[PDB]
Amino acid sequence: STGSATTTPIDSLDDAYITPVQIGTPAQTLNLDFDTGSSDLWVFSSETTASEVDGQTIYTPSKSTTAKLLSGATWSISYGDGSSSSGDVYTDTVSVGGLTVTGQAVESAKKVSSSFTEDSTIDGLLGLAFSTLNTVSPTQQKTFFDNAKASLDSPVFTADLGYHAPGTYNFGFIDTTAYTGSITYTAVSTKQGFWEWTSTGYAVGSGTFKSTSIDGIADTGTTLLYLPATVVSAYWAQVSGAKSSSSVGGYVFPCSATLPSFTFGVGSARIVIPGDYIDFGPISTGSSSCFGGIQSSAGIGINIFGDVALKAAFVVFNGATTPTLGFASK
Repeated sequence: STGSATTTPIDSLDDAYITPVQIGTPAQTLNLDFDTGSSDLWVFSSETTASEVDGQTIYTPSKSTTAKLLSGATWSISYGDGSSSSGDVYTDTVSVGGLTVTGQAVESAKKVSSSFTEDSTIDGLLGLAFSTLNTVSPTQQKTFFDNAKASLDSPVFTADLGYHAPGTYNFGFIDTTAYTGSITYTAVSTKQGFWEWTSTGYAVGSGTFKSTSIDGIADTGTTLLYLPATVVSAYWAQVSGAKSSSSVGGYVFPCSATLPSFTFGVGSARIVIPGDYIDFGPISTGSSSCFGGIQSSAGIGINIFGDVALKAAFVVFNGATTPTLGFASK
């Protein structure tokens, strides 16, 4: 089997991407944030505290003839941005782009933190990291990809995120029309439960490539590119007026600037992020200070190849017995 679903930016900045997901019988379609940095499929639901729902579409398990409460199971998750959610668990039928998994754990939110409430466009998350990170207790549950893998034509999914435009998540096949050149594969460590790999270096604009190993995670659920402070300083030093602002929380730059591109290495290959992809717009409405799309990871503990980086590539998440990642230009 295979599946193919379109993923759409939630706003004009590509702050996140939503993909429609069918849950239950008859289908209830929710727009979920596919997140290769976490491993829980959780949804706003009929059980979510009413004051914490503000425009989202909810899953109502009582209207699904295939929903079954997973007795005794609870979940609770916190994300790198400080947001969180928790609740109980059902199993139900879940389909993405024509690919169907029965008995998928659907984690029903009883509580969500304010940033989730405040974002009416995201009805939940669909985790695509490794199932060892799944938070369900006392019986850990598998991700949608893990459950589907055996049935897929090939044990892979691909992320093809658009810049200011829709893109595609495919399951079980590699669309050879969706990228240019060849796909360069690189080793993955699953020791932290992430799609963790080592970039071979970087370049700023037309500058010379610096060969240096940068360990990080391919995380569709993170908006920006978070890299070591040395790398980020080298980038922003090429933008007149750019500075790190403790009050804003990162590098800002004059909105009148033209940003240089940023290149990252994948083995001997190179992925070029155009400068425009690094512009996240005014820090507040009407400001002439703009927020940068490349930020320091120094306070995180891990480097994160988020959407800014991933949307410059066609990305293969290869879930073979030894997982690997593939990157191609497009």
